[PDB]
Amino acid sequence: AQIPESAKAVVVLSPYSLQHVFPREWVTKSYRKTIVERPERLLASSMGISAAITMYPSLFTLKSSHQRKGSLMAPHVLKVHGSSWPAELIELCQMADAKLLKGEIEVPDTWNSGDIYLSSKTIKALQGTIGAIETGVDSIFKGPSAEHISNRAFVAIRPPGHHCHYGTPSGFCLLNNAHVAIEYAYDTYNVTHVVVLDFDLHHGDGTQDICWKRAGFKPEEEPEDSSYDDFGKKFAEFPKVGYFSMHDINSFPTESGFATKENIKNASTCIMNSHDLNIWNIHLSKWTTEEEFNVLYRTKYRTLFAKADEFFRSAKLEMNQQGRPFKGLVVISAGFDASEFEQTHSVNVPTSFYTTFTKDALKLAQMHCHGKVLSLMEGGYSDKAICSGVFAHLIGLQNQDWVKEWGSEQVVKEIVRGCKPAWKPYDVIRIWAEEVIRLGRAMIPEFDDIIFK
Amino acid sequence: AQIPESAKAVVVLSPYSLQHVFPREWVTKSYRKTIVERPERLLASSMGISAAITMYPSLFTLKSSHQRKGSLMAPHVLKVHGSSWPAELIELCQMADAKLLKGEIEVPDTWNSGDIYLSSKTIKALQGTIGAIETGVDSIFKGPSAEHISNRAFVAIRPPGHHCHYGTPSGFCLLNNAHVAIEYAYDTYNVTHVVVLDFDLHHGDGTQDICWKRAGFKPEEEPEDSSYDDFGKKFAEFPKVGYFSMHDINSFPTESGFATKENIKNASTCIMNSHDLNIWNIHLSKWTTEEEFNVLYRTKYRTLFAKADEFFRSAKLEMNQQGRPFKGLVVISAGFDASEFEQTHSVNVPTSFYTTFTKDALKLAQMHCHGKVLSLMEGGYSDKAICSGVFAHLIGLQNQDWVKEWGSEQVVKEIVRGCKPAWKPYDVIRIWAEEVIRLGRAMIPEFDDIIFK
Ligand SMILES: [Zn+2]
Ligand SMILES: [Zn+2]
Repeated sequence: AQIPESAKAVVVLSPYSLQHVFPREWVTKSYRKTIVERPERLLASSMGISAAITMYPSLFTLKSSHQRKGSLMAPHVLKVHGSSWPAELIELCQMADAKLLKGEIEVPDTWNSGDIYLSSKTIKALQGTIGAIETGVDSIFKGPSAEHISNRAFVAIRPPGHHCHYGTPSGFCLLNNAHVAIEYAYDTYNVTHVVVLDFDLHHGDGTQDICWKRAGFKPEEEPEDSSYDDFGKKFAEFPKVGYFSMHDINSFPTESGFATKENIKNASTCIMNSHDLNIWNIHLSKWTTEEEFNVLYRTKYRTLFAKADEFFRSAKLEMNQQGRPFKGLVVISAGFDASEFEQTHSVNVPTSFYTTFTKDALKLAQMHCHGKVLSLMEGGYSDKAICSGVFAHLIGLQNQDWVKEWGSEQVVKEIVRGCKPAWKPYDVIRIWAEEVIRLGRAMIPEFDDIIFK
Repeated sequence: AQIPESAKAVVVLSPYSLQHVFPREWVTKSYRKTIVERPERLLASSMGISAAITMYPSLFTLKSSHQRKGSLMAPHVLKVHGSSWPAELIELCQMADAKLLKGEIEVPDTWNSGDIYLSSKTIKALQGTIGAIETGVDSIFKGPSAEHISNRAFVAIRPPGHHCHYGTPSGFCLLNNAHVAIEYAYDTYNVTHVVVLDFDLHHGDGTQDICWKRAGFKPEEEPEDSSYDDFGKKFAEFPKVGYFSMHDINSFPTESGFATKENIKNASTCIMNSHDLNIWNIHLSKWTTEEEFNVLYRTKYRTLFAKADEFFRSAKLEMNQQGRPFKGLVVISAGFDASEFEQTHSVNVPTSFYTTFTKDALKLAQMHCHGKVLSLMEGGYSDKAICSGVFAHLIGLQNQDWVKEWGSEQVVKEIVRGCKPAWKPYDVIRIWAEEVIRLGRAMIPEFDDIIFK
């Protein structure tokens, strides 16, 4: 060829993730549309993937995890979540169907049944999602020949992870995908230091909660143990994780009017290199003009990369002063619900932001991680936000330039037509869009069983 | 004259604050020197005051609160602390002496007896401190003729306030001086919006805790009430307070190795204009050269003024959109324990920082508060740190330039000689220093009863 395979970014498809679906068949079909975390999100993410590959056919490699599974008992789950939550999750799923045919809510009465659901199919879905995560990590670390190994991967998985706490699910998240990826990468490839860059509209309170666990502080779920000193702390183990988020402080999990002291505090935490914590949270600002947003980016949002840069410089020093091998990774919590295209707080981001942000993540990974970048899909709910966001994210993951018209309402509207389950075709923008739609709808054959029929 | 009295900054002396003294007479005289919060701090603060007045005899006015008292039942205490803590404080003081002559600790067994003390004399001391605070506020707001009213005051009070929570004392603080000043200024002069700028080495966890109370969130001390919604929130009332701190995140109340999740979170909180909160916490950085510290100041510490500027601009908008009168105040929590001269974590500040910081506070108050600035003494414990810090702080409070040699080890060492209770005199620096010492030792006559004898 000309472009070598190692120079391409890997896109990991997760066919088992399609199986997790809202199950309560006795609700209004209008309430049913209120449920935004659904299998159709993967069809929209495939449209974004298709768009990137159509613009740049030589820059991406599609990889399906197919039937590869990870165990809910695997060490990269147990060491992230303990053994009590995984076993309770499996129990709930195994009793769900029986409850659900009696018109009963399938989750515990202490949970917000409106923001979390499960069924017996959820187990296979999560096992497959773990498989797809392992595939992503393997794609960028595995092999005898470092030169023949890709550096960047995007993993199109659901349900999302960043709201799942150490021992408690919430916000449609049953498992913290990012910390599972991190633990697998540490166990399998000796990755020692990871930064998580989270540009979802929502605070990743679950990802951050588990950062506190990794610092050695006792989780709220766990019964107090003599393992912890009088301050509820013990030794912080590898891998070391730094969490860097930009999000709307007036949205979930701290929606204006519906917010607790404790969640407001976590969503506002800024601390580096102290008490075994590395956590930085920044809040989205309103803007109107293109130049207003650029000022916000250059003066406010870009500082996430500065803090993450400090994290890696400090880590290299501690490792070399101690005679230990350093190995970094940049993880992106790629959520697209802050997009201008997300369904209707006026703090949004323009579609181009996803290209810009990802390009700056590339610079960070080149300087400290030998270019290793792992992006995992998080939130993002309308067809338009997911499709346009994945598209610009992938364009930036391969260090290409965004063209403003690529994210125009006209173009995104034509692509999204292909998400309707019974889409039939019908001028330049239409011809290109139907080329994108044909590939996107074919990309996972299971779309047909789960959606088109 | 030439310089009008209104152009001078007011220095408020608090003779009753001398009476609060560590009382447990059965300890080692070495342990006794471990107790840093002591009446002698006011003698050192008088040396700094004396130094500023000797350099600039026309720029300051000394004012003693003399025997003016505020009540521990006054509204500007009850509305800051509730009625339960004030009454419990008075009870403890009234039972202390009887306990103390039996060799008993006078505070409750659930408190850290090592970081908090009281005696029967503490009540009069606190009443007088409140009186001195009222004097400071009155000095810059009271009178028929706005043109004939000073804009700036420094209040030399102890014990400090910034560690006192809503309902719980700690860190040698029995009363939150800053929020008492704020409430008095709101009750008496209709001050609606206050920024607190805190450059003490330690996080002002008490001042910040009370900011949460003012936002309408339930304090941990208070029993849950139907006054609060399901999120523990109710309506936020005037005055609106914003808290802006730079401090060492590895020092008390979050000392490295001895720190709780909850205190680490509060000491790292950054949030503006949301959930009725305005809180910004920044962490001191190590430096070695003069130019290293200047970079830290210009790129990290100065942002406190930017955030406080945003606070006032937002406040003016909300008030004018609602037809309400805005009136601002800048309060400085002036603690000097971050000084290079404080007794031995290597994050320090050069003496000149206190001039620079205060000058930037002047600019903020000129733009938004008609120049109104109220500085209240907080921490700072060695004779050298308090004397040099107050000196440079006062030099900056009157917008003068610091001269590096003014804070040289030679000069500060000569002044501090005058703090020894039996000081006798003995060349240019010595002559100037003894002029400073004579005035400083005479400034409060009660020094003689409490210290010199
Ligand atoms: Zn989300
Ligand atoms: Zn202090």
